Amino acid sequence: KKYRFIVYTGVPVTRIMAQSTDDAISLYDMPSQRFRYIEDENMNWTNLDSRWYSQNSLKAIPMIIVPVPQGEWTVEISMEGYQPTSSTTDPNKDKQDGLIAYNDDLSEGWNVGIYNNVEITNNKADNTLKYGHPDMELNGCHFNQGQCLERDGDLTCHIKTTGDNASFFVVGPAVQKQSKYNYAVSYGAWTDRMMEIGMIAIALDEQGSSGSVKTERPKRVGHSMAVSTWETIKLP
Amino acid sequence: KKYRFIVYTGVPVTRIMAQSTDDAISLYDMPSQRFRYIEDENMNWTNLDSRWYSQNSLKAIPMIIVPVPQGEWTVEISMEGYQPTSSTTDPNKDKQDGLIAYNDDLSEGWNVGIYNNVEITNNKADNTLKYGHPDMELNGCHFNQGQCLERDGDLTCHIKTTGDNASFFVVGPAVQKQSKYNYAVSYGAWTDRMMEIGMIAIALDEQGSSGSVKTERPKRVGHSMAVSTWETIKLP
Repeated sequence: KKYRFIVYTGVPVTRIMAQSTDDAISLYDMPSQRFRYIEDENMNWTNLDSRWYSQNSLKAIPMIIVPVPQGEWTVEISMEGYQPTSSTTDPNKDKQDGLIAYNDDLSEGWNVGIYNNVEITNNKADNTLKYGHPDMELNGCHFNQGQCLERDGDLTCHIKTTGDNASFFVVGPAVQKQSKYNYAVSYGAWTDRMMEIGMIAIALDEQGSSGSVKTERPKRVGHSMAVSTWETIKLP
Repeated sequence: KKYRFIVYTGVPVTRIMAQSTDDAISLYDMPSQRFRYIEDENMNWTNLDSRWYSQNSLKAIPMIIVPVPQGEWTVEISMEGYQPTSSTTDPNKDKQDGLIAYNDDLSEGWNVGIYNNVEITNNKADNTLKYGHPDMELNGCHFNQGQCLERDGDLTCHIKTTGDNASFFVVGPAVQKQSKYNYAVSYGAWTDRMMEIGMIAIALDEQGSSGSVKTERPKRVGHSMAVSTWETIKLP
């Protein structure tokens, strides 16, 4: 009779290696990601498993594994994709030194799939992008080969668990490794950077019936028209 | 007795004039701001009034006026300041051409004040920043004089209406006009740009007792420790 309502919010990050704006970047294995878990107005931190869904020498797709308690759920997710790169060395430790851009393939974007013991139905995955002006230059590099500064997602789906240890995964747009997407400031030596993946907010509303209201965020402006799909992503 | 819970969310924008990154910018009068109003899972668009709270030769502080229904309210606001610039014309209207940077003055950040027929108590206006790296270059200019890309706020207060048609206002960090903060792409002529002010999310919780789900805004990557401002802003 009383329906559960669970929220996860987090800003996943990962470590990269970058030399010059003319060089491809390398990627560390993804770390576990600190998310805030909220249910019944008790609040705690949790680490969500994350890894590369796929990786090759051109790109890697990030994935985050989200546990689902047994039940039937309406799942609502917002994702604000932006990859600023930042130094790890003083006195410039937390200062943004550039970004890694996305491509403009909205079919390779924010979506969900089955990780364990869930069925995902009635999906609607929306994806948008933000381009750069043809004269804009960041660290000596232009944005005229499809490079996008931001890739946003808005997703709603229906998730039914089929046992214990149930989870779905969220994939993001690909982390591009080729040099045309690398706008991290150039150094003469390979230099580690921290790279944000984006802001992710997840709500699990049991049978869409908890009635729970919360504060919200607006959709970013300047973004393209959305490409939408009902398809989900298959586990590789 | 039903305790109301009201949310406003929007990304205010305003029009500027900019020529080359070596020139200062000019600020037009602020327009009305499109916000979403959310109460009892019922959503509508509304235009909030905005204007420059103050302006001197170097900078201007924006203000946005927020209606408050009769009663007593606990107020929670999150603000994510980022000022990307873009053309007002075709093509490129949706393409980011650059940004206007902030200074690192955390004594001048997001805050609230009385607009009409409210008393504001228990104000705590927290402010953070994110620097650009001195070596980063955007549109021919470096971040080597303390320029900040982002200025975020987290505010709580208590608002009690003391008359009809009550409202408070939100101020933001200073919009800097000097050339060293101008990273909008260079044009040969003075050219109008749209400039975002930032993401604002306001929650009004009647007597703090609606039972809304309390989340917390994820602290964006690389932001400074918060500096608190206690006094509210006074109208001239």
